[PDB]
Amino acid sequence: PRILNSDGSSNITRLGLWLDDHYHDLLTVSWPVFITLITGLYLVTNALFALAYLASGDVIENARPGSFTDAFFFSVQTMATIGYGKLIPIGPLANTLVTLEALCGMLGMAVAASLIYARFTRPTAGVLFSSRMVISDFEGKPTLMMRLANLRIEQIIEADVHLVLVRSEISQEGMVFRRFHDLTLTRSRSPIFSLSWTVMHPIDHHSPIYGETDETLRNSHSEFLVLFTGHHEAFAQNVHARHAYSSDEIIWGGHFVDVFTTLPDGRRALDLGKFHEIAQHH
Amino acid sequence: PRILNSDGSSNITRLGLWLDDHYHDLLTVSWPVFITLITGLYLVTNALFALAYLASGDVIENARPGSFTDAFFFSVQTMATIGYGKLIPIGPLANTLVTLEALCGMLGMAVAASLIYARFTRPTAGVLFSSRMVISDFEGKPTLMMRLANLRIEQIIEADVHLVLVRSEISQEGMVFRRFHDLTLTRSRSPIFSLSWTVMHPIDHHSPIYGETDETLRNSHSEFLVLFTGHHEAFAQNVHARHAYSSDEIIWGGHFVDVFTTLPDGRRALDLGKFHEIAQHH
Amino acid sequence: PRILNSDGSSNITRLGLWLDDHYHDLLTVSWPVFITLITGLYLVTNALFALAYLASGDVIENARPGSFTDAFFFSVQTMATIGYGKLIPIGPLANTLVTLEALCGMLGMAVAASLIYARFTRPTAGVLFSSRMVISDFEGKPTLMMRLANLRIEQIIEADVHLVLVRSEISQEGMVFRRFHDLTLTRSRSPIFSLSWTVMHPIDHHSPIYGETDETLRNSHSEFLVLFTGHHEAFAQNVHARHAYSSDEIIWGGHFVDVFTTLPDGRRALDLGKFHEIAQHH
Amino acid sequence: PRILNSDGSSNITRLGLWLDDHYHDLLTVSWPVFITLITGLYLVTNALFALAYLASGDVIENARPGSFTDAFFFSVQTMATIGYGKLIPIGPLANTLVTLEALCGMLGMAVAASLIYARFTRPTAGVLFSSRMVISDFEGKPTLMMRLANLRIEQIIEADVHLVLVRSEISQEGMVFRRFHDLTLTRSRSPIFSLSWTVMHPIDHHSPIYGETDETLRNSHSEFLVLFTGHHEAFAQNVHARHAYSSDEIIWGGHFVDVFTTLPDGRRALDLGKFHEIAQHH
Ligand SMILES: CCCCCCCC
Ligand SMILES: CCCCCCCC
Ligand SMILES: CCCCCCCC
Ligand SMILES: CCCCCCCC
Ligand SMILES: [K+]
Ligand SMILES: [K+]
Ligand SMILES: [K+]
Ligand SMILES: [K+]
Ligand SMILES: [K+]
Ligand SMILES: [K+]
Ligand SMILES: [K+]
Ligand SMILES: [K+]
Ligand SMILES: [K+]
Ligand SMILES: [K+]
Ligand SMILES: [K+]
Ligand SMILES: [K+]
Ligand SMILES: [K+]
Repeated sequence: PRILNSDGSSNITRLGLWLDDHYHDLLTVSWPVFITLITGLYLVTNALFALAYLASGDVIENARPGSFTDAFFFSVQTMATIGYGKLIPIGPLANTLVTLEALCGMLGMAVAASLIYARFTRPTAGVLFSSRMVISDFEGKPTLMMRLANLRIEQIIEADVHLVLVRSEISQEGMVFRRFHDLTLTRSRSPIFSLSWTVMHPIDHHSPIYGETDETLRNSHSEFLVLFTGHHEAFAQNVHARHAYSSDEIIWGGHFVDVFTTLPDGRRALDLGKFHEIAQHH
Repeated sequence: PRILNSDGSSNITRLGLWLDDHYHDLLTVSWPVFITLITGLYLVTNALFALAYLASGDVIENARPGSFTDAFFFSVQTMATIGYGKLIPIGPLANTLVTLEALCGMLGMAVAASLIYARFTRPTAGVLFSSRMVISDFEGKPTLMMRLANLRIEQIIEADVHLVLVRSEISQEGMVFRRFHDLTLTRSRSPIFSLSWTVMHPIDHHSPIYGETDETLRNSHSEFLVLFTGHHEAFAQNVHARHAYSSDEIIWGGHFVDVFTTLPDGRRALDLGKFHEIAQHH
Repeated sequence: PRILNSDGSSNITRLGLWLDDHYHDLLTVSWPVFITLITGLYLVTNALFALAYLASGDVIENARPGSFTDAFFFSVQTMATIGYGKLIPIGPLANTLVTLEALCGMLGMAVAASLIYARFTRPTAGVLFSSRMVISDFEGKPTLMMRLANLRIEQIIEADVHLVLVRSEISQEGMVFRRFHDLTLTRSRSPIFSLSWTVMHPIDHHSPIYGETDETLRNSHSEFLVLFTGHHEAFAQNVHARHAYSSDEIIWGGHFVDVFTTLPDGRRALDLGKFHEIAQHH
Repeated sequence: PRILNSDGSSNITRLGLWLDDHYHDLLTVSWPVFITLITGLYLVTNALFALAYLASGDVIENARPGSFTDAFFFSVQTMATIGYGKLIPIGPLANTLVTLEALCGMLGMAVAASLIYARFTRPTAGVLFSSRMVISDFEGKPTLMMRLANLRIEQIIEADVHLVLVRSEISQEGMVFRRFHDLTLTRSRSPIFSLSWTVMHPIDHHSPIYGETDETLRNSHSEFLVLFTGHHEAFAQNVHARHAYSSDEIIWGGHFVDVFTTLPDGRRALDLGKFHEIAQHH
């Protein structure tokens, strides 16, 4: 059983300990649930105002007296500011409620618009993670590697990547805890990430996986968490992406196949079909 | 008397030295005060325009001449853009004021909407601080600890924590000042904060609390300030949270009870009911 | 003649080398100029549409034929979406222009609103700089100092300060250039800036002002640039503030008077009236 | 053939591997294509509603029965909330569709406004890169240099620059890959970038171009990538700019001509006409 999902999530059941977190909930519900809630408020509030018009007499011209249907659509046409002409307020009481309803609709529209904007303008990084990792020799040291690819043409600037080892360990006192280890990389910052980025961790005497083998990583239930962050030119916003690997997904001795190929014309090309391809010696 | 409140605020009375800070004030007033101010401008400006229509003659059809009530609701129906039909401008003077009023309402609506958005889209971190701290041995050193918990399912990426010692000290010259000490942590950056995070400060010869005891921390009036910062996936915005501890809230020899429990099914679980539980030896 | 103004600006005349920078210009013009430009577009575009209605015949009911005045206010009432009733489109040509005008007004309103929001939501740090600096002994070293004060109750988190020396220097080749020197501080990051922050630069053998005197700083035309940055809780946005000092504004041997005073009640207080006070020995 | 364009882009053909990326596409299409798509939805949705009114009978007063033209403009006047008066809904079915259409238009307007804002508020850094680089002696070491200029009066705070060497290299195993080298600079952070900034890389034993010549940089196909980032006061947003140089654009022995000149009045001036001027010895 893996403690981190492939997408970077945690696979832990939350035991624990309708308006205490209203701003969060309105942003995280699905769009159908969101559109439903907005429609609800839109109707409930109109009904309320419709009842406020009947509670002061027949103050709506060309409206069947005491008819809720005719009063509702007058509220609709008032809150929306359509103002057809047939239905119109008469009497100082109705005109004051109209004044209030218009204010209430503007304030509610601004809140709904704020939430729509906040939900809609959530960019995705468009970054692809290698399905596996590898441990092969690079510059004379065994090196843990994975790689990233930009699925869009627009570039990502000040791109950062963080490679975390997650394994169970035993302290000097004998306490069995789960520790996170920041793994030093040859390059943790790519100022302009455009195409493909091979991320490397030299396994030297300082590495927390020095001397480890395929077996020891399983016994410690080792996992590898990857976080990517950058500023996407397409959106002019920051983006991020997360991924996680299990020890079973490290191909020892593997080499990532070059995704850069030379066309017959001499043009340098990027073939992402080889992105997950790994060469093994037998 | 504590100099920092539990929530991270300062407990200092500001001796010191209605429009000099209008943007700040409009964002910091309570919602009832905010809604009240907006309603005020909404009525005052309409009244002003209503008086601008009477100051040019009876230029409102179906409106009692010189009646402010009928002129006000015409301004309302004009600023809001309802445009029922009974009340309508007549004469080039009224139609020019209508043109101005519509412009004034759009500009005011945009400012009101900007403020609403700015006030509404203020996410909260949803982070829980341990009620106490502890000082127990970890990896062979006495270690100061507290811990954090994410009260939501959505993860927080690039989470940072900063642990500051605040105590009165005496310089070589004899000046008694209050100094802030950044306390080095085993982990100050958690790339993906999902569940629980135990923060640790090894008390070695470099620590500003090396050799200190429960008594010395009180005599120096020592306090501990904690700041948390991260990027919350739920909101796609940054969040932060602050907390402060007094020396009286350090449980020497204490150990935080594990909040990770193993269910009978083998599923890993998170029980936040034990989050504030601390084990003491007697 | 000083090369940096007290507010951090540069005092250099730009020799150099109406729509090439439209987004910048619309954000930087004064509000009167901005409101004027928006009003302009609002009238010009309405006039244009008014001429588009006459160029297709008398397609406006209750409108004097060929009258521009009556056609303009119909465009106003259409672009604003008031729709009184007297003036109404007749014929497929007018109704198509109405359809276009409504689209054009919505698109223009969205751009105007975007600019209003972008201009309006520009918070100010509310930070006060000490009028002078000082060089006195602290912890056994001559230390350059200034201090900052938060003029608001809301706190600023992850506050950074940067102290830059700016002076003319001569390279080994003999080139006379103006170099910026980052001055190391005892604390460059205050995780929670609430009240007052004394910023200190120990003048040791590593400092670029080691061995300098009041005279040498003038001969080199030394200046000191200060930048402050933080995340203001009042606005939930980042803020910054800049200041610059001349050598003539360093009080050698000076000590900033404590702004923290003890009231008779035992409450700790902050008296910003002493913020610019400096003690000198004679 | 150069692998990086002068503007920092990559010159690689993407081989690869209409709604899968809708938010990205709507932000990256040209304004004519964007305005066209918005106009499309604006008409298609109105047509749909127009057909929803005919599919329930002649429920539009003063509208030719079964006429799509008259029903379309009623939808327009309803979605836009103009509400002239001639065309008006009759029957509970039409008034319910009107209620729905108004809701649909508000929701669509909010999405369109969000996209407009997101597209419009994309500031440009206004930064100028030197057309060439140089390698001359500075402080006793051969130093690689280029420089930047602020084309606007407003200052940029916390300005960062990153200089990356890009060249083909051979690992100990014999693998021919393209490596990025972060080049250490005398100053990588300018807290307040106002005028001109000469960026310098001392070529010492640590530099990856130590011992290299004009010939060796070509044989390795060396290129130099520059990224600039800062917070622009004009916009209160972050900005960035990228540039790339080829080995053919390094002027060995060159010196950038001083852009700071002394006027006859003693005022310090900035002449950006000399910004690309470089002095060579013969
Ligand atoms: C002030 C509300 C008027 C129309 C909607 C705009 C809200 C963002
Ligand atoms: C330009 C104002 C029209 C309606 C309100 C939108 C302001 C955000
Ligand atoms: C889509 C424009 C309708 C009203 C103004 C809202 C623009 C932010
Ligand atoms: C809620 C929509 C009403 C008018 C347009 C405002 C959308 C930002
Ligand atoms: K409205
Ligand atoms: K209307
Ligand atoms: K009407
Ligand atoms: K909006
Ligand atoms: K907005
Ligand atoms: K409006
Ligand atoms: K808005
Ligand atoms: K409108
Ligand atoms: K807005
Ligand atoms: K509308
Ligand atoms: K309207
Ligand atoms: K409207
Ligand atoms: K908007």
